[PDB]
Amino acid sequence: LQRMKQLEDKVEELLSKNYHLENEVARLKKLVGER
Repeated sequence: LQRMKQLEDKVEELLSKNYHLENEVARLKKLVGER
């Protein structure tokens, strides 16, 4: 099915960025507390 080896690289690439995106929102929201 979906994500067998090919779509794995695509779907994984999501977390690699999306999971990293929440990290920015944190550093961002804190940057609005001391810039």
